[PDB]
Amino acid sequence: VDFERLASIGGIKGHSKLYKIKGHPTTKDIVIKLVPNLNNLTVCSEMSIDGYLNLINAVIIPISQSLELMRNNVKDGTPNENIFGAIVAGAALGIATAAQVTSVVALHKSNQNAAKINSLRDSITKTNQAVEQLSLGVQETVSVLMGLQDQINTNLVPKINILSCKQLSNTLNIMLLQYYSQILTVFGPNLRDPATVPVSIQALSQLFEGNLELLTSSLGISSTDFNDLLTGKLITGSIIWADTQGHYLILRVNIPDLIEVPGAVIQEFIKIGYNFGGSLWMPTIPNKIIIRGYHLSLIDSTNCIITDNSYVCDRDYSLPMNPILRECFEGNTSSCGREMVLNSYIPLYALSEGVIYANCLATSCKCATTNKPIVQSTSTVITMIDNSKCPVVEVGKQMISVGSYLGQVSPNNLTIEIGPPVYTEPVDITNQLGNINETLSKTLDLIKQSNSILDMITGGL
Amino acid sequence: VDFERLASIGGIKGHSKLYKIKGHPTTKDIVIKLVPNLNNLTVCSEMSIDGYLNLINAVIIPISQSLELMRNNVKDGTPNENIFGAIVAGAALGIATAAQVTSVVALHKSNQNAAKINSLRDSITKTNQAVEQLSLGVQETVSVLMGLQDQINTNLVPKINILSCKQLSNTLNIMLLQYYSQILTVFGPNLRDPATVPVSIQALSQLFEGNLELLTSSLGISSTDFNDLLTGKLITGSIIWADTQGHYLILRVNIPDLIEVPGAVIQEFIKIGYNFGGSLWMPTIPNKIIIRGYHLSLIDSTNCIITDNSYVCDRDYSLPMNPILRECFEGNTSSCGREMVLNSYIPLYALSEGVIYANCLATSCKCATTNKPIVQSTSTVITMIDNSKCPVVEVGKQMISVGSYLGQVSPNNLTIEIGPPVYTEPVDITNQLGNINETLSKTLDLIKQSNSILDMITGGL
Amino acid sequence: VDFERLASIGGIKGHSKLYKIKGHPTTKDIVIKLVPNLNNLTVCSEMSIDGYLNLINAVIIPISQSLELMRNNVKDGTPNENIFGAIVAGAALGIATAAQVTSVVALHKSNQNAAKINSLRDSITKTNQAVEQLSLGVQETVSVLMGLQDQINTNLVPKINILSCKQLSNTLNIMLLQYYSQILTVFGPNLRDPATVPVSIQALSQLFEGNLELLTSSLGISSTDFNDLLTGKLITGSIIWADTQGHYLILRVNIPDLIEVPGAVIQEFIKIGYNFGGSLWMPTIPNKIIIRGYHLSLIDSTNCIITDNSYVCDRDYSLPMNPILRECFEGNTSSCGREMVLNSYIPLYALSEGVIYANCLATSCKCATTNKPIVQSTSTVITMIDNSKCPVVEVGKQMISVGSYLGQVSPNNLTIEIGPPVYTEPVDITNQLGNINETLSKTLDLIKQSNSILDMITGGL
Ligand SMILES: *[C@@H]1O[C@H](CO[C@@H]2O[C@@H](C)[C@@H](O)[C@@H](O)[C@@H]2O)[C@@H](O[C@@H]2O[C@H](CO)[C@@H](O[C@@H]3O[C@H](CO)[C@@H](O)[C@H](O)[C@@H]3O)[C@H](O)[C@H]2NC(C)=O)[C@H](O)[C@H]1NC(C)=O
Ligand SMILES: *[C@@H]1O[C@H](CO[C@@H]2O[C@@H](C)[C@@H](O)[C@@H](O)[C@@H]2O)[C@@H](O[C@@H]2O[C@H](CO)[C@@H](O[C@@H]3O[C@H](CO)[C@@H](O)[C@H](O)[C@@H]3O)[C@H](O)[C@H]2NC(C)=O)[C@H](O)[C@H]1NC(C)=O
Ligand SMILES: *[C@@H]1O[C@H](CO[C@@H]2O[C@@H](C)[C@@H](O)[C@@H](O)[C@@H]2O)[C@@H](O[C@@H]2O[C@H](CO)[C@@H](O[C@@H]3O[C@H](CO)[C@@H](O)[C@H](O)[C@@H]3O)[C@H](O)[C@H]2NC(C)=O)[C@H](O)[C@H]1NC(C)=O
Ligand SMILES: *[C@@H]1O[C@H](CO)[C@@H](O[C@@H]2O[C@H](CO)[C@@H](O[C@@H]3O[C@H](CO)[C@@H](O)[C@H](O)[C@@H]3O)[C@H](O)[C@H]2NC(C)=O)[C@H](O)[C@H]1NC(C)=O
Ligand SMILES: *[C@@H]1O[C@H](CO)[C@@H](O[C@@H]2O[C@H](CO)[C@@H](O[C@@H]3O[C@H](CO)[C@@H](O)[C@H](O)[C@@H]3O)[C@H](O)[C@H]2NC(C)=O)[C@H](O)[C@H]1NC(C)=O
Ligand SMILES: *[C@@H]1O[C@H](CO)[C@@H](O[C@@H]2O[C@H](CO)[C@@H](O[C@@H]3O[C@H](CO)[C@@H](O)[C@H](O)[C@@H]3O)[C@H](O)[C@H]2NC(C)=O)[C@H](O)[C@H]1NC(C)=O
Ligand SMILES: *[C@@H]1O[C@H](CO)[C@@H](O)[C@H](O)[C@H]1NC(C)=O
Ligand SMILES: *[C@@H]1O[C@H](CO)[C@@H](O)[C@H](O)[C@H]1NC(C)=O
Ligand SMILES: *[C@@H]1O[C@H](CO)[C@@H](O)[C@H](O)[C@H]1NC(C)=O
Ligand SMILES: *[C@@H]1O[C@H](CO)[C@@H](O)[C@H](O)[C@H]1NC(C)=O
Ligand SMILES: *[C@@H]1O[C@H](CO)[C@@H](O)[C@H](O)[C@H]1NC(C)=O
Ligand SMILES: *[C@@H]1O[C@H](CO)[C@@H](O)[C@H](O)[C@H]1NC(C)=O
Ligand SMILES: *[C@@H]1O[C@H](CO)[C@@H](O)[C@H](O)[C@H]1NC(C)=O
Ligand SMILES: *[C@@H]1O[C@H](CO)[C@@H](O)[C@H](O)[C@H]1NC(C)=O
Ligand SMILES: *[C@@H]1O[C@H](CO)[C@@H](O)[C@H](O)[C@H]1NC(C)=O
Repeated sequence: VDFERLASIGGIKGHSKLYKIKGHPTTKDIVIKLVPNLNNLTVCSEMSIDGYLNLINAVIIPISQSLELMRNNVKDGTPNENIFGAIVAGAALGIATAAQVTSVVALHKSNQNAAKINSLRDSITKTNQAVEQLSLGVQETVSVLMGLQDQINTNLVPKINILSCKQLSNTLNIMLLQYYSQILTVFGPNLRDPATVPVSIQALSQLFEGNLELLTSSLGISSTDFNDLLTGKLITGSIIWADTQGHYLILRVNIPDLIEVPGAVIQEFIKIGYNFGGSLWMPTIPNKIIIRGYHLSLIDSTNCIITDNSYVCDRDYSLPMNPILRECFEGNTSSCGREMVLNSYIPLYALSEGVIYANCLATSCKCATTNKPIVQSTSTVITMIDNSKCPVVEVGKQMISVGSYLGQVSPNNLTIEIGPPVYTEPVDITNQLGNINETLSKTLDLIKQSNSILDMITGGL
Repeated sequence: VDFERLASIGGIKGHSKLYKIKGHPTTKDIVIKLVPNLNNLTVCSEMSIDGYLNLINAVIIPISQSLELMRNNVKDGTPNENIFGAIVAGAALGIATAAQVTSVVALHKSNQNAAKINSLRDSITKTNQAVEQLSLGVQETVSVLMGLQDQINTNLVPKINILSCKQLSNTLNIMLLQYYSQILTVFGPNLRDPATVPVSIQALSQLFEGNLELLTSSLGISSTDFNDLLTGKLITGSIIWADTQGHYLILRVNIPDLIEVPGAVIQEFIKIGYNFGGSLWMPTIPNKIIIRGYHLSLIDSTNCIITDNSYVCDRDYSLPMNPILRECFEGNTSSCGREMVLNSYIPLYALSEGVIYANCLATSCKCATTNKPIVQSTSTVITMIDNSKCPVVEVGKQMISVGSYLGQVSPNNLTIEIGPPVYTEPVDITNQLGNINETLSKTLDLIKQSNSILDMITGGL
Repeated sequence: VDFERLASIGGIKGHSKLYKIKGHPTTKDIVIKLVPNLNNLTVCSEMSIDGYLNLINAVIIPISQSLELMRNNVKDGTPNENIFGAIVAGAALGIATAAQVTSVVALHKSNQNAAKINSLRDSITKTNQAVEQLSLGVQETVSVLMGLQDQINTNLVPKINILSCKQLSNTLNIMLLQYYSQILTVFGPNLRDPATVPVSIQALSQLFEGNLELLTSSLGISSTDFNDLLTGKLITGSIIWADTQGHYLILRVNIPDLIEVPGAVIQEFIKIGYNFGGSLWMPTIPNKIIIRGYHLSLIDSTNCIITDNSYVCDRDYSLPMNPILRECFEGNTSSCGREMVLNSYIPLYALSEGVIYANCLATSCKCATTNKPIVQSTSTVITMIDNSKCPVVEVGKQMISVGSYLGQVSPNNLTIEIGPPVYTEPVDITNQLGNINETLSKTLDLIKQSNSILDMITGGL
């Protein structure tokens, strides 16, 4: 890539950032109960829980039936001389993708630990705090957690005899209907097929009044650096069990780990407007360029958070990049497109390494040390300003100071090649088909005329 | 549609789902009061409700003025000695669309029932619970409801003498300002024209701390099947009265009914990547195809929820399609495009009716029963695997079982007709059309060369 | 612009609205403390504030480091006869844009007032209410504000001895972790570079359970009309100080003011479907047209709120338009494109100035006073109906009265030039591009043949 030609065409090299991808995940199991455990309210609660049970039995049971029907269709057992491999039976899957088969194998792998967690059903249903721990084994533990258990241990419990019992029943019914509406939002796409559709940690934290840090601290991941603070909206978990007796869900989440792809640099660009032809134009180049061993591609930051030093993505998002745009980035300024603007929010100057790239035709350029104006050179459009011209520079309304030097060759003195204008809207490209087509039928008419005139020239002699 | 040629090019038939549209609605009236009724706080509340009244009088009154002005135009009694009905006076409406005139007719139809509800203004303003009923007639009733009437009957009421009166006044002012900010979000677009703009039930349920099931249960709709549980984010409603004395809004909502369009099947397609020309490509086909009497069209699922067995749309979204795409779907795989990728998240195998469609050039394919590798045939690109090859198949890492057979036609032996390499669907191709225009401009130069050929043609003398 | 021809092609003139821009901002200063002040809880709270302090020290300190670096970059000085200020070092700033330099100038301008506010740190840390005032000067005041200061002055405080102290500690820890999760959402992008990134007032009001009116009333903006009532999501603001001892942020916000751009009219358009060629078509025109002294442009209403009478934008959004679209709007109906639909939600009639523009080919048109059908004229496509034809018009199932007069010439007696069908598909444009491929390879072959003829027969004999 040549930055001098691309600076003369109107693109200024910005920051250089690294590239990191989530990869190599380990698994940790949590359990979520859905019916709140009340024991202080054994005096005045009536049978208000029965409506909530009839509301959630239409959600829990169709999850569990599809889960166990997905569980039957994988069977282990040795295929002859080969050792193992947990055969997924394709007779009873109908139509399935690769990720669905991977999820089926994940359930068949997690069956034993699901049974180990399910062996403590009486231990799970007896909790009476928000988040606590239970001893799973000699060194393993579960992290059972319920959002509403605090609210019927510090708000509704002290009004056990001050307030009337029917008011407690009505308030409990209102809060349970609101919470049932909260389950019916996060577990919405899961009801289609609750083995392949995962659960984001932000939507899962929406059950606890938007408390992501409680889930993160109870899970075990503890961020200590600046890059892992904004990261935390991408922990992904899936359902492995949907037990109906205690009305609870056993969930398995993946602890992320940020690996770095070797030798990849993300390059940002600043686009300014230049005055040509009596109009304001901008180059049509993408902002982000991924460079890895003199190989250029495109990425999209539609799901990736941008930190101060590196790009953190969920997964690789490398797209192929144009050979014409490859010539545009490398050497050919004529291959780079342009677009027309007239709006007022177009920047006209920028700073890079103590080097001012300024359009001095529209913005007044001066030097404070000598008090003389700076005029546009006719050979270039974007004006170099460095310390060789003047130290203190008036640009816009601003005193600025400069430094360093040009760098290899100056982009002010060489020739320029302005590319063609590029438009967008489909009526314009239908008219582009038009002025393709009249020119096309001129070329065909010239083919016919020229080929007749060949034989009156070559044939006649 | 022929699935065999489209599987040979790289598109696999997915599930088949039905199509159902909301339609034929009945109407039901609710009322929402805005001033919370306090009678327990007659000792220590001061006149803090007056600021809330002055805040909401700038909202209720300009709604009510336009609401009575839009019903002041339509008049009944068709001049026709025989024909009779409602007439909309177009000279006073100015500029209007069809739905605005339909809403004006709806208000003129609902004026009598709005007056019947307005006849119990003293009954509406005397409520002191969250949701209750009032006797509208001998068999009809209203469902008056207040969001904050629970919170100043179970939280602020018991601290009537423990806490200081100015602290209750400050807390009531903070709660009323927050609630006034909650009215100023949901009734935002309604302030422009409060007769033609409907209200979604999610935005209306945002007033009640996100409790949609409370409004669904108090309205009368009780879903009992799996399809209607996820439905309930599309119940619309419009304002019919904006009474300023009791500061309440009489609202009319439509109970939805899911009707089924006869003989329409929604079909999905799974796209896999095939290795051709030393590169990874996928065919460019839409995922969703509606089929109705051998007629193919296009739908967009941007506002339609997807259930497990059918598509539920708020309204018909049938878009036309190109005849080239019709030939691509029917017989002509040369009319189907292809696009180029190099990313890692491209699936290379899938399962359909026990038949494995796998690209064995990129993924290692083996058989467990015989332990021999499977090689790509040169006459095809996508490899078909059934029980005739081998029962247990090694794909990737997974053991899988297969079943059934080809059905009618086999993609394993058919000829290949991979079409043109179509370029980028977004605007970048126009930039290519830009240099195609530059190609045109060099053919114009060729025309200019034939402006110089026609010169030396005149040197034929 | 001629509305008769544009009504003949299928576009109906809608409402006329004004255009207003937010501009000329003055500055106000607020301070946001982060640690809630507790003094009633000196008996039973333990040291649970220490974990919250260790959580927020990772947020506060890098902001302060980046801010003091940005103050170090600017340097107050005067090279000769200068404006006695500014001066930013190019070497110390690296790579930057214009807005970042403007933000550096803003911090250097607001340093003195930041020190004046910072002189009352002991006054800032001693507050015990939600929002109160402190005397900054003889006529200036600050508006120190805390969101959770109400909730540990009316809810956790009265249960000081009824509830156990460990339950108070657990509830305080849960509330503080939830609030730390609330800081880690609004100041998310601000951690990257905390001097050039603004804070929206809606995201800032999300800390106080979505109470925008509390911030607006405590800030000083008191909107009293209908236009500025919905405005209030565009207040914005930036950070100027990040003090670590009291753990507070000093923020500077802009009080808005709406100015009017002179002589600009925003025009909407209603698009109806017309039946031509046995198909249903709509013209391809933009909805919004800005007209300013015969100068047409395009605007995008993606960030602008639409009131009843005028458009309010955060900033000017004038985009250029194609001259063929200018010919479409002025005189040429053949320059206006069209698109094909078959869906049912296409409006077929409208009303403008008491004049009915209706498509009577698809929808039945009758006159109620005379009881005769209305037939489509072959010369026109869209039927004009006024009081000269019949007063009461059956359209659809509706009575419509008409009036006023026609307006210059009718859109029914003029000729209609239907433009080209704008309908673009990637495979079709790739196929005609392959026609261009074979076309230039024909023209280059014939030009090589004609150049050989230019060589050895122009010098022949
Ligand atoms: C999930 O799997 C269990 C276990 O069945 C095993 O896996 C299946 C995929 C097949 O390969 C089976 O051959 C295999 O054993 C299924 O439970 C079984 O259900 C059937 C009915 O579908 C039961 O048969 C009944 O049993 C008693 C006999 O007294 C009577 O009530 C009836 O006459 C009837 O025969 C069967 O006992 C039961 N268990 C076993 C071990 O086979 C289960 O159906 C399956 N799928 C789902 C969707 O739940
Ligand atoms: C809504 O419609 C009502 C009904 O009147 C109808 O519309 C009018 C514009 C006329 O065309 C009528 O023929 C037609 O029935 C309007 O109510 C009218 O309001 C005006 C004031 O706006 C009243 O005039 C005043 O009323 C009292 C009468 O004691 C005195 O102060 C004055 O002497 C003065 O007349 C008028 O009485 C009243 N009723 C009628 C029958 O005209 C109303 O204006 C209209 N529009 C709106 C925006 O509400
Ligand atoms: C921000 O600015 C402060 C203030 O310093 C002033 O501005 C700088 C840009 C320079 O032009 C300074 O000359 C100018 O006074 C900087 O604080 C200064 O930091 C240095 C270290 O970088 C301190 O030096 C210390 O000196 C003694 C030596 O015995 C020891 O305590 C230490 O080992 C250390 O070397 C210096 O005292 C300090 N203060 C002043 C008034 O100069 C600061 O570094 C700068 N930048 C940042 C990123 O914070
Ligand atoms: C509401 O439910 C709670 C659940 O915690 C009951 O809490 C009770 O709290 C008391 C102290 O306030 C506990 O008594 C003491 O506990 C420890 C452990 O043995 C020890 O210091 C003493 O020996 C003494 O027993 C008590 O254990 C605990 N009870 C239970 C069942 O958890 C509270 O009583 C309930 N309220 C009502 C009205 O029942
Ligand atoms: C808050 O306001 C409400 C409503 O005005 C008041 O509710 C009242 O509650 C009392 C409870 O003692 C009810 O008393 C009734 O007494 C007899 C007992 O023989 C019997 O008829 C009932 O079972 C009932 O207990 C009273 O009817 C009820 N009032 C109404 C209008 O429903 C309440 O007093 C107020 N609270 C305060 C603190 O002022
Ligand atoms: C919890 O903190 C609050 C903070 O406000 C303490 O409030 C105290 O309120 C009482 C009245 O309830 C005040 O006493 C009286 O105030 C007025 C003067 O304004 C006057 O009537 C009397 O001369 C008398 O002073 C009191 O000033 C105020 N502050 C303090 C420090 O007591 C409340 O006491 C705290 N509770 C506990 C248990 O610490
Ligand atoms: C593009 O640049 C190369 C050198 O990098 C040069 O050889 C070639 O002629 C250029 N092509 C143009 C300007 O079309
Ligand atoms: C640019 O070219 C001019 C001559 O045209 C020369 O004086 C100047 O030094 C050049 N700048 C460089 C090589 O940086
Ligand atoms: C296409 O090329 C011609 C000839 O150089 C030029 O006049 C025209 O502006 C070009 N069009 C575009 C859209 O670049
Ligand atoms: C030129 O126009 C004709 C219709 O007159 C059309 O059939 C043909 O495809 C066009 N050729 C192009 C756009 O290259
Ligand atoms: C499309 O396929 C049919 C047979 O399925 C064939 O007759 C026809 O010629 C094909 N059309 C093309 C290749 O354009
Ligand atoms: C496909 O061709 C194979 C030979 O490669 C043959 O065995 C098989 O019967 C063919 N299937 C058809 C024509 O359906
Ligand atoms: C556009 O309209 C003008 C008159 O306003 C006319 O002279 C011109 O020929 C038209 N151009 C077309 C229809 O292409
Ligand atoms: C349209 O022309 C007809 C005659 O063809 C005439 O009757 C009618 O008044 C005209 N409309 C105008 C000039 O608005
Ligand atoms: C069309 O483009 C291809 C590459 O896309 C090129 O090799 C060829 O020369 C062009 N012409 C023809 C006739 O294929």
